[PDB]
Amino acid sequence: RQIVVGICSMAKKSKSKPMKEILERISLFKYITVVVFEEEVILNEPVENWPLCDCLISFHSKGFPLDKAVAYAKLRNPFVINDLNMQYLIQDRREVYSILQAEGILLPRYAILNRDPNNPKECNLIEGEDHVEVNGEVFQKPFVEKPVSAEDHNVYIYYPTSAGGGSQRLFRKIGSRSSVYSPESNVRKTGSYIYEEFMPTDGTDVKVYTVGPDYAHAEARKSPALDGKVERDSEGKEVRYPVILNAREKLIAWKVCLAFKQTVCGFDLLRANGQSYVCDVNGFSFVKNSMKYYDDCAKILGNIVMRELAPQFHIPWS
Ligand SMILES: O=P(O)(O)O[C@H]1[C@@H](OP(=O)(O)O)[C@H](OP(=O)(O)O)[C@@H](OP(=O)(O)C(F)(F)P(=O)(O)O)[C@H](OP(=O)(O)O)[C@H]1OP(=O)(O)O
Ligand SMILES: Nc1ncnc2c1ncn2[C@@H]1O[C@H](COP(=O)(O)OP(=O)(O)NP(=O)(O)O)[C@@H](O)[C@H]1O
Ligand SMILES: [Mg+2]
Ligand SMILES: [Mg+2]
Ligand SMILES: [Mg+2]
Ligand SMILES: [Mg+2]
Ligand SMILES: [Mg+2]
Repeated sequence: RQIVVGICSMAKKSKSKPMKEILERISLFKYITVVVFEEEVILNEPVENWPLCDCLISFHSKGFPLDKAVAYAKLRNPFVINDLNMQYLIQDRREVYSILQAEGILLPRYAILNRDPNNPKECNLIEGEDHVEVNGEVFQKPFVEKPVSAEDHNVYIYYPTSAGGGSQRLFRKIGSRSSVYSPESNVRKTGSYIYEEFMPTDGTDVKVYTVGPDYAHAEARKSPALDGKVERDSEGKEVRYPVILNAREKLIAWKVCLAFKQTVCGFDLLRANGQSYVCDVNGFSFVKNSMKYYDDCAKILGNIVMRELAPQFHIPWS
């Protein structure tokens, strides 16, 4: 028989152009059959009725029932490319940062402000006009305020008085805009946040995309922290700039991939002060609109599957 690679995600991801491009290429492997789980099945059918697979590629995004995916993996015991239990942790920036620190990965100096919602004024925050103190730790402006939920993209940057004060409010992009200036200079007073030092870059973010620990594609985009105007090409796509990772950065990618147990893993680097700092780990993400990436990513994933499962199946492989 064929080795079955099962794809288990929300339809917005399963049916995305990058996913379809990569699955068509994985299907070219002679002994691999791809099965994409229907969203109606994922949401509405018990996991005992989900299709069988030998290798499971499954990842959380908004609205995905991760509990069911975990239960499926437990029931069927496939080879899992992206660890499902770790995807609970990736949803919490506190957990992400904890893992990065444990791996000796450079990240912005940060502090966690946990607020009890039934008692929002009893947390360890002191605010001045040009700084905050969080659990005693001082962050001079500029500083960054991130919701503890990694799925909440309402990240705020607070500007110093010397720069005219106010804040930059980021959000999941809406057409031409990724952020907007606000005259508000005071921090949010409900919710839990990470406060972190603002890392001075050249105005670009480096977005890194792993396919296993020994392959990483990187590209740069304009930082939303800049003015918030999205640069789009003639085709409506956000403008990307070329990046080659240095030796330190390839090691970061190796570490992130393995630490989060996410074969396919997106994360963000800030090139600042002669170093590279990780500020976000997103988990499963494909590069968009690169044919070379689609070719490479499919080859690596197919090869991983064959290396793992060819012997069980009595299939020749090197
Ligand atoms: O799951 P991913 O494929 O990683 O997609 C994540 C990002 O990708 P990346 O984080 O930049 O690599 C998408 O932005 P790009 O397509 O990269 O611009 C997002 O694409 P969008 O910003 O919609 C778009 F396609 F770029 P536009 O329609 O503005 O051209 C995608 O956001 P949506 O939710 O709105 O689809 C996001 O997913 P999520 O919001 O679930 O985090
Ligand atoms: N400490 C920091 N110093 C400077 N810029 C920062 C810092 N943290 C975040 N940023 C900027 O703010 C952007 C958004 O922060 P990030 O932590 O990636 O948020 P997110 O909501 O997880 N976005 P996404 O990549 O879509 O999941 C980054 O891409 C940087 O441009
Ligand atoms: Mg095939
Ligand atoms: Mg995601
Ligand atoms: Mg969108
Ligand atoms: Mg990010
Ligand atoms: Mg993120």
